[PDB]
Formats: sequence, structure tokens, C-alpha cells
Amino acid sequence: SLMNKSQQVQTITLAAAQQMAAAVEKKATEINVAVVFSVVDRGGNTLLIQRMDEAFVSSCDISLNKAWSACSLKQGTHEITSAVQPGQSLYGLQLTNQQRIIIFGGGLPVIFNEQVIGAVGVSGGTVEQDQLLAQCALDCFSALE
Amino acid sequence: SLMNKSQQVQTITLAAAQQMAAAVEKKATEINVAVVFSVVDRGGNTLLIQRMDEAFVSSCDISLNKAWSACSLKQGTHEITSAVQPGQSLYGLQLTNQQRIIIFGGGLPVIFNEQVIGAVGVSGGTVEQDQLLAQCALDCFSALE
Amino acid sequence: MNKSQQVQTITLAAAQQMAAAVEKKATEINVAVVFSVVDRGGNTLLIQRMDEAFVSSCDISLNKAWSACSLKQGTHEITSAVQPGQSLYGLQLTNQQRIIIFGGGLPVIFNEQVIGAVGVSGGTVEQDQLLAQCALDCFSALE
Amino acid sequence: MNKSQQVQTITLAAAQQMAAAVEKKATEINVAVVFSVVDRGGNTLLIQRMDEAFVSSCDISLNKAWSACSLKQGTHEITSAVQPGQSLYGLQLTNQQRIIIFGGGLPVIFNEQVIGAVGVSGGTVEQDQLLAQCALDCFSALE
Amino acid sequence: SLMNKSQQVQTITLAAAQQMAAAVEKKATEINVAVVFSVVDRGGNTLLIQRMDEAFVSSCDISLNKAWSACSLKQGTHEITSAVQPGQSLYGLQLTNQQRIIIFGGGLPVIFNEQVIGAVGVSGGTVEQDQLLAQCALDCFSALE
Amino acid sequence: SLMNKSQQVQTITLAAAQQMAAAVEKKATEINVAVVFSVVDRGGNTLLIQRMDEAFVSSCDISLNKAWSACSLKQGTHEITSAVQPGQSLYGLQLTNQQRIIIFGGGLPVIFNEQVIGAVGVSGGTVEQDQLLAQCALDCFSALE
Amino acid sequence: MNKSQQVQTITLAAAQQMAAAVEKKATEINVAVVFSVVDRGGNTLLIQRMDEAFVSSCDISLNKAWSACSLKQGTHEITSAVQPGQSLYGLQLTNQQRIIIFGGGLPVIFNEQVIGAVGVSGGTVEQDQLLAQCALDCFSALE
Amino acid sequence: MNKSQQVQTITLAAAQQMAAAVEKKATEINVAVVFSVVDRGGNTLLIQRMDEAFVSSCDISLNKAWSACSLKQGTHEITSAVQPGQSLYGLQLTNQQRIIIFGGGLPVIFNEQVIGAVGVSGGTVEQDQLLAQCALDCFSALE
Repeated sequence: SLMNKSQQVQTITLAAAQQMAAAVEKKATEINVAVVFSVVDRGGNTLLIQRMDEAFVSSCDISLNKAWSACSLKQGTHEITSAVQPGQSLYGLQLTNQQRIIIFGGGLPVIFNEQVIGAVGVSGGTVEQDQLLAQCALDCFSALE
Repeated sequence: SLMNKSQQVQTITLAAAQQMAAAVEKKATEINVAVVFSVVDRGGNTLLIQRMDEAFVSSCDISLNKAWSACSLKQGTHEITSAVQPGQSLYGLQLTNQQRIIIFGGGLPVIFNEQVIGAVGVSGGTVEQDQLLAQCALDCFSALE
Repeated sequence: MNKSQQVQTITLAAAQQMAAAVEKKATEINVAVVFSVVDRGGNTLLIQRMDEAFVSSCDISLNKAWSACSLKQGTHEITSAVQPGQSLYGLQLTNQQRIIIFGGGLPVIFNEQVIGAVGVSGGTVEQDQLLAQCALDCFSALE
Repeated sequence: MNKSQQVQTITLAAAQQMAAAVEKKATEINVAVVFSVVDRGGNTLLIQRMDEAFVSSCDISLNKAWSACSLKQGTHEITSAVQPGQSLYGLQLTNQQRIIIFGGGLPVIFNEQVIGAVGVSGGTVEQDQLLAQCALDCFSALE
Repeated sequence: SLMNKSQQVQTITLAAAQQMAAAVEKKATEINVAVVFSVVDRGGNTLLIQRMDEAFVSSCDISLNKAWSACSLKQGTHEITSAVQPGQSLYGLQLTNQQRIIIFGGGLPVIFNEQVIGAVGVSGGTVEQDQLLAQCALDCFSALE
Repeated sequence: SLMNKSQQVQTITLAAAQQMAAAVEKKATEINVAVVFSVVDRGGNTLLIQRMDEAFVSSCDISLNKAWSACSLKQGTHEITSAVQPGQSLYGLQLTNQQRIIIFGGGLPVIFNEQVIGAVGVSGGTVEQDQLLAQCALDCFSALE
Repeated sequence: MNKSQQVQTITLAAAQQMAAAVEKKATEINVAVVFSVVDRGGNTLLIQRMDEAFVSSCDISLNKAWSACSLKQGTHEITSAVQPGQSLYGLQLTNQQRIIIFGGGLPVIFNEQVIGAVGVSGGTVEQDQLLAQCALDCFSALE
Repeated sequence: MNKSQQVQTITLAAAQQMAAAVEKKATEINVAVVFSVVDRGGNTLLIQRMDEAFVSSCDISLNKAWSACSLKQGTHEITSAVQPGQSLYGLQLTNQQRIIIFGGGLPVIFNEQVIGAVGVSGGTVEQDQLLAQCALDCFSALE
């Protein structure tokens, strides 16, 4: 055959990041919560981090790493929780990668054209809230343009 | 809707922290334990760390990071202990933020005007003792004017 | 005695205004940058990277903002202090190297306080600085 | 609004070829090196260390690749800018000391995009930069 | 008793590691997973890291540190999993050594002459899959001469 | 009263460290095990680290930190194991101090004149062995001079 | 054989006095500083940060104390040795960048033993070293 | 092909001989030092501090030994390579700053191999180096 020497991939943009920030900020407001929102591009690289003024300062690292975890492992941070419990197959996964791997909900990959173009991360509510606001961002994304 | 380019907040003062340290060093003597005692401002930055001679040296870093957690999480460090055991919804949190979120008792926020203005951390006793002494610091603070 | 000081901090709303402003100048002067704002106590409010800004510019942008808030001054005003043979040689090595020692970070002075700071990284130093200043200029004509 | 740009990244297969060109060419010049290729986000594809290479050159080589990618230019380019007295003195300390300021790191520039990068360490800076250009020349000769 | 100022040991060679990587990349394809594959020498220093395009990027650091653990512990990384669960005699070990001791399967030592000469690490599949592939690397090595 | 402005304390020496190294090395040999041995002085500061040639390279950090843990917390590393289990008071202690706190046996404080003058640490056997060789060092110490 | 030496360490009580002498003297000269005292092993006794001090000076101040203790001499002493071209160029990078090379850190020398140390940061290096000597003078006036 | 290289490593027994030797000279030239040995692959065999050696000398001593093993050369032979303006300026910042760039670390060459290394820190550079060499000299008249 011919070798593929380079491949074509889609990355999410700041434009799109910026818009999902506003969705999240508007949804978080009416469920009466202050969160950090993060979006990473397709390589896991920080595009946006945005912290509501009443949100936990502890939640900026968390929110970023949920995005990076969601993009890197290609799934929600909620989907790895069961695998990392004492006694489960991937127990100790949470200790790798300088502890960047987040293992509770709040981080989602962004899927465009059967492909992971980036990810989002929300922190500073309950875990159920984080994840609801994370899907909320995705639902904004898919609507755009 | 007129929009706010700034926010007026309140922070605890070094001289408040110094009074707090007097009261802890006293009460630690009366119950016969040596501890390390820490105060952080509104942004979790250090105001005051004090180690009694006989307090473990491993308690320096813990005392400070108890103060930091209770600030950033705006709750007592004992309050999160339940949430982060295996199987629970925030298991893994103790590994975030370069392991500065301490998950056992002895950190408490200074609440003034319904608002987190600062925090204290006591390390070196039992968990029960650390939490008692740290309460003692807040009892003092609300007795100053 | 006083058990608490009143102080002032920049908001997310402010930082968002300033970001749109910085993205707008950066586009016209043909340069892709990272823009970061921190609050009063030096903590992260808003970080943004344009799609073409160097991925190593994320780290620096935030740290510029942090240093300008920390040191109550612009990160360009320290560059000379720190050279070999000079009194604060080595200050770049403290604080997990989070002290940035070239221009592009600037405080938000408001009300004769330091209420937070901005940091810009991406293009030349002077481009960063100009784009940083247009962030502040924006801030002043918010009400 | 554009919610996603198309971009382009080097493959593992391409990095394996560059590695085999560098490996031969290092030995013909009588040096042992470490070769590292990063993709578009500067994420690792490959690290390959010759037996007699310095184990110190592993992290150096990877960070040469990451640097070149993220800065979009050669680690050899930034060397004059970071010298004491210059404008970017203190860049070297940023990003957890990953920004390597001496020659050896080169971006892979296919379609006017940095699509990734390579880094060689283990020799002189001159030999390092020779080997890395020698890998880029492997790539642009591939199909 | 004459005393030894040096010791003759054996180490695995880069060209051995390159053959091993060929065989893993092959067998990963045939079972349909993308992984990252790592080899370390007699002292746990890196010989070869290889990430297939689609393998998680969080597996780079894991693959390498599996190779490192199985070298330094002179056993399979699956072999310590039992010992380090809560309540067990080496709980806490996973936190040592800057979190480089990986406590789930996929690291295996190259034993030659009854002697640890090197190690391999596979990360990116299930734990079962990683351990299969890493075995595959050793099967290959002992078939070379 | 008069303030004590400085206090008098005893520190262990290299001399003594060196001698307990030989005891340990001789005992480890006849129970057929290769270990790392460490001794810290009274401030927790490294006096000696000594690695048998067949011992796990993973065991140098461990062995040092067992000593530093034994000196810092003023007790054996075996005595904190029960306190740090999930659900126990000091759960998460193992995450503090850059993870230097070791929580399985093998580290002992050295007690001279009702005072902790330093500590020892052994690693690279079973935990029971480490601790047996650690007491073995103490038993050598008390015999000296 | 001697299995244990007697040594000697500063107390918390003594560090509290030095802290209160520095705190007054900083304000009389119109600067805000961070004061830190380490014991004989360079283990922390005290960190006390004036409200208007740079939060960057916390880690600087502690590491001034630790440095002085461990090196047994003033951080001001080693400054000439670590300059580029000199014999100890690259000391500054050792020990996780804890070895601070500019003035502010002084050992407490009671009975010809370093028994611990102090560090001040927040001013000029000149003011820093003034304040720290000013703390040693508090100690040697105590009983 | 070859699937494995035979190599040679220093033993604990050797390192113990050399330590007694280094402690013996250090005592006569009136200086307290830390002495460290690493093995073939650069890993810790023996570290020893004399009761008066600066506590910051532990870190450096080991790292000297590590660099001399890593770079297959003495840590004094690199000092000139790394100055500002010179080709390996910055090499002191790689490898978590474990590259020591002043004298006092030296390899154990045995049998035209590098079989490990020593490192000495504590006194002047030249004292460290001399004491380092007397470690090697010791090693050569072991049998």
C-alpha cells in the first residue's frame, strides 16, 4: 500500500468554546450554582477556562483536568468511576498522569463526525450538576452554525 | 442591567490571625498537645503559620493545606470526609490540586457577614483535637471587634 | 484594631469584556495570543487561547497575570531588576518559576487598589504588552 | 461562526521512518542520540534511545520536539532571545522547564502548518540539529 | 574472602526492543486495540516508547512506568495488585516513588539467565489485553537469538 | 519566668549510623534478603542511605522516607497503618508531605534518653522483615560504646 | 565511638520575639515583609506575612531561612559564587530551587553553632538583609 | 544480532571502601562532606553525610554522582560548556535540574567501561574534586 504519512483531524475552536461558556453560565445561573467551565482542543490543549466569581477556586484545576481526561480517554469522566474503585481492574489509574485523570462526572468529550474534537469540563457543583452543565455545553455545540 | 467590573469582599487581617494563634497555643497547652496552626486570607494565601516546638514537622504542610481547603471549599474539612471514601461520589478528589485538599478534620472557614473571609487549620493532635482547637480560633475571632 | 479589611476584586463579567477587546486587537495586528485574567487574590478567572496561539503560551499568560497581581506592577517593570549582577537575580526561580520576567502582564488598578490582573502571551513582548494595555483601556470605560 | 477547523497531524508510521533515518545517520557520523517525535498537540508519538546515548537526553529530546511544535520554530531560533539582557530572558524557566533553548528541535512543516515536531539529543548542538533536519528530509522524501 | 569491586550484569538492547515493538503493534492490530509500548534497560532507563496513533495519550506515561515498576520490583505489575489494596500489607506503596509504581497489569520483566535484564510495559487496552500484549513481547524476545 | 530561647537536643551520628548499617547487612544476609537501609538525623536529615546490590531500586526512596516518617511522627511506620485505612480518622495522611509518609512497617525512631534522636528505615523485604531488620539496627545502637 | 552529639536549636518562643521586632522595624522603614524562622534541621518554626507583603515572598522567605541554615552562611554571601562564569554557577538550580542566592537570609549563631536561621522577603535586598540582622539582634539581646 | 549486552556495575562493598577513604581525607583536610555512589544505571548505592556536612549537600552529592554516571565524564568537565553564550547553556535546567555543573562528581571507569560514579559535596569545589579523586584512587587498589 501507500503509507499515510499524515492524517486529517478536526479540532474544536475558541469560537465554539466561547459560545458553550455562555450556555453553561446561563444554565448554572438558573439552577443557582457557580461553576468553572473549561474546554480543551483536539490535542488536549487548553482553549478556555472560565470561573464564576462565587465558584470554588479549587475547581479550576479540576474543571480543566476533567476536560483533558474526557478528551484523552475519549469518554465521560463519569464512565471511569466504576473501573477505578479498590478491587476493580483499573484501580490506581487515578494516580497516573500527574493525577490529571478525573474519575467523577463533569467532563465530556465533544464528538463531531464520529470523532473526538476536544472536550469540556465543569466543576464546582454537585457531580450530577457538573455533568448536566457539561451536556448542556454539548447541546449548545451541536446547535451552532 | 448595569454590570459590575468589581466586587467588594472582606478579608481577615494578620493581627486577627495573631490573636487566633495566641488562643490556640494556650488551649493546646491546657489539653496537652503540641500543634501547628495556620491562617489564610480571602484568596487562600498564607497569613500566619506557627509550629509549637514539639508538634510533628509533617503537620506544617497539613495545617496550611487545611486552612487552604476550608477556604477554597468554603466548608469544614471534616465536611468532605464522607464524600471522598471509595464508592462515594467524590472519591478521587483528595488527589486533585497537587494533593492540597485535606480530607479529614481540622480546617475551618472564618465566616463573617455570611461570607468566607479567611480560614484556619490545626494539625498535630487527633482529628477530634485539631477540630476542637480550630473551632477555638473562630470563637476567639468572633469575640474580637 | 480591625479584624477584617474591605477589598476589591475584578469580576468574570469584566474579564469577558476585556477578552473580546484583546481578541479584537490581536486579530487586527495579525497575531494569535492567549489572554488570562486573575482575581484579587491571584486566582484564575478567565483564560482564553486563540486557535493559532502557541500552546506553550497558556502557562505563561496565566503566570504573567499572576505575577502582575502578585508583585503589584507590570511584568515588564521587573525585567531589569533580575539580570545577572543585579539585586533580584534569581527571583525568576522562586514560586515554582511562576514569576514572569518579560512584559505582557499588568495589574488592574481600580480605586487606588490592585483588584486583579491580566496576562497576554503569544506574539512579541511589545505586542503582548500593547494587547495587555488595550485590555486595561477597555476596563476603564466599563461602568 | 466556525465551530471546527480542519487540521493535520503527523502519523506514527512517519515517525518510525524518521527514527530509522536518524539512527543510521547518527552512527555514520559516530554519535549516539535520542530521537523523539510529537504530534500536532505536542503529544508524544515516539522516543528511541541508542544504547550509548546519554539517558539525560531522553527528557531533553522530547522537550526539544514539544518546544519546536508549541513555539512553531527551532529551539535554535530562540537561543539569542533568552540570553541575559535580552527580551525573553526567563522564557527558559517557564512551562516547567520544558522550553529548551538550544538547537536540536525542529517543527515538521507540511502544508504550511506545523503538523508536529522532532528532537534529537546526545551529541553536540551542531550534530543534534544536523540529525533533526536529517529527519525532516526523510519526511519530505516520503509519499 | 576476596571482595568484588564490580558485578557483571546483562541488559536488553535497543534492537531487541525494536523487534518487540514490531510484534506488539502487529498483535494489537489483530485483536483490534491501539496501545503504547515501552521497554526499559537493566537500570529502568528508557530504551523505546511507541504510541500507535489511536492509543490514549494518557497511556504514554503509564506504559513507561509499567516497564519501570516490573524492572525495579523484578516481578509482573499484576503480581503486586493484591498486596496494595486497602487493609493489605503494602497499601500505600502506589503513592511511593513519585507515583511511578503502577499497581495493575501490563508490566513484565525480561528474564534472561535467571536475571532481570530489562522490562516491557503495555498500556491502552483492558488490563487483560495489556498483559496479553506484554507477554507477547517476551515470547518474541526469547525467540530471537 | 525566664524564657528558654534555645533547647538542648541529642542527634544520632554517622558513626552510629555506619555501625547499624553493618548489623542490618549481616542480618539481612542470613535471612536471605537484600535491603536498602537508611538513617536520618534528629531533624529528619539524611545521614546514610545504603543499598544492597540485589535490592529493589524502588526501595531507596521508600527506605529513606520510612526513616523520615519514623522520626517526624515519632513512632514506627507500622503504628500508623490502622489510622490511615479508608473510614479511619487519619485517612488521607498518606497524601500529605509530598507522599513522604510511609504507612507500612520498616521505619523506626531511635530513642535515646527519653528522646527521639533520629530514625531508621529498611525496605526491600517483606514488611515483617523490614521491621525485624529495623529493630535489629536499634538493638545494635543501644549496645554501642 | 560517639553515637550521639549534643546540639542546640532555637525555640518557637525566640522566633516569636524576632518576628515582633521585624514587624515593627519593617513598618518604621515603611516596607511590608514576610518573616520565616527555621530550627536546627531547617524545619519550619514560623511564617508571618504582613498584609501588604508580596505573597510571592512567602516561599522566598522560608527558603532564605532554610538556605542560611543549611549553607551555614548568609544568602548574601553566595551571590558572587553563583554568577555566570564563577565556580558555583548552577548551585541556584539545585535542591528544587530552594537555595536562594540573594540577600535576606541569615543564620542564628549562638555558641558558635548555627542553631537555626531567619529570612525576610518583601523589600529591596538591602532592606531584607537589614530586617534579618535586626532579628538576630533581637535574639542576642534576649535572655 | 544481539539481544543483550554484558556490562559491569560498581558494588556496595566497593562504595563502602571508598566512603571510609573519603571520610578519612575529609577529616584531615578539615572539611565535612556528603559522599554518594551510584551504580551502572545511575541508581543509588550509598549516600553518607558527615555530621557537620551542610544538609543541602545531600541532594547535590547524589546528583553529582548521577551526572558523572549519566554524562560519562566528571562534573567539572561540563562547567564551561554550559555558560551563557555557550553551546550547552541550559543543560543545567533539564532532567529536573539533576545535572550538576561544578566539580565533585566523577565516573568509575573500570575495564574501559563506565561502571558507576561518585559524588562529593560539602567544601570548596576543588576540595570536593580532590576528595572525589581519592575515592577513585581507593577503588583502583582494591582487587
